[PDB]
Amino acid sequence: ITGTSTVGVGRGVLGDQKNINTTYSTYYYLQDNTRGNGIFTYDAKYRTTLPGSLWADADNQFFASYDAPAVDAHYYAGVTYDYYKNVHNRLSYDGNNAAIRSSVHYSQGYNNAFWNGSQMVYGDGDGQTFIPLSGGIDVVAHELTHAVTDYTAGLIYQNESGAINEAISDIFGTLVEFYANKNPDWEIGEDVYTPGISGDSLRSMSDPAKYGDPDHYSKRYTGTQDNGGVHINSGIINKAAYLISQGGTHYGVSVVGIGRDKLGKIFYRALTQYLTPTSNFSQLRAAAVQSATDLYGSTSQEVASVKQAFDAVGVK
Ligand SMILES: CC(C)C[C@H](NC(=O)CNP(=O)(O)CNC(=O)OCc1ccccc1)C(=O)O
Ligand SMILES: [Ca+2]
Ligand SMILES: [Ca+2]
Ligand SMILES: [Ca+2]
Ligand SMILES: [Ca+2]
Ligand SMILES: [Xe]
Ligand SMILES: [Xe]
Ligand SMILES: [Zn+2]
Repeated sequence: ITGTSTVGVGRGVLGDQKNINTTYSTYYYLQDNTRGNGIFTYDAKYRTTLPGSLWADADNQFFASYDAPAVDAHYYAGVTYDYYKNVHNRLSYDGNNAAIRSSVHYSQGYNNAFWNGSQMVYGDGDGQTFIPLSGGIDVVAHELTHAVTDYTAGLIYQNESGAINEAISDIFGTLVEFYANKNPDWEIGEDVYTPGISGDSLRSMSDPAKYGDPDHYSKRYTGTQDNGGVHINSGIINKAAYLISQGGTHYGVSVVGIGRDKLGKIFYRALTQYLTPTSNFSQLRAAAVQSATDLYGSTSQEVASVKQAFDAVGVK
């Protein structure tokens, strides 16, 4: 909408207060004009018609329970935009400052979030498996990273290319969580998953097997559920990424860690310069090796560590 840029205040899903960029024109809208061509947050009103209505508020104060998922979707989209701009010199998901749109309160009791090809969509959860999913910065960044992938490598959402697609979203969701530096970890979704159970998460990158996902290519899922295991076999790549960053010895193979920032550089370059819609895990290894070679040199520790990490998870 046309209006003037303002700054509202509210509380997110976890009860934390934060400032949000809004736009005033009769109402205060969840429209942040400070980033690219805008970040826009919509109310789906418990329905499944998208996007719903641009979120309007009479007073620029967002402290109602119903407001909390919108506050967090809007704020964490901003943090994710900032990560990609400041760390990778990428302007929004298309590289040309495309407007970022999100809808919250999608459906009833909806235990998921997704990128629908055009926008982010967040359920509120059923209150037992999940609380509103925009409360997780890693979840928001995971979703927005799907848009980045779709505009770049284009990894088809099935089988190995789809597991790479998933792992890229988990990797960058985690890197955004570290960038914001509030309770960061290598787990996925811990802030919104299972409010009655402490210490769990949807997936673990450091130990995928903790939540039943493979940590070695010999344990890959080969069936048809979950689009050929895209959220299952992602564990193999998530583990490789974790090892590249943090190091470790896994199935007897030792990996010298190089840190999160270099992990992010290598995988961002692989995603945007080398991967294609049909890339498989072996091709991802090659893309990551080449990316590290471009950035750090063929004799570098960084290249050696990428090779060790893929060796450790059985990907040649
Ligand atoms: C219990 C769940 C939260 C676990 C998992 N989801 C995630 O980890 C995050 N959402 P996501 O990975 O973005 C879904 N996304 C998904 O399933 O893609 C299908 C699609 C294709 C094209 C258009 C619209 C939707 C799942 O779906 O099994
Ligand atoms: Ca209000
Ligand atoms: Ca965390
Ligand atoms: Ca996390
Ligand atoms: Ca939990
Ligand atoms: Xe982005
Ligand atoms: Xe997620
Ligand atoms: Zn995903």
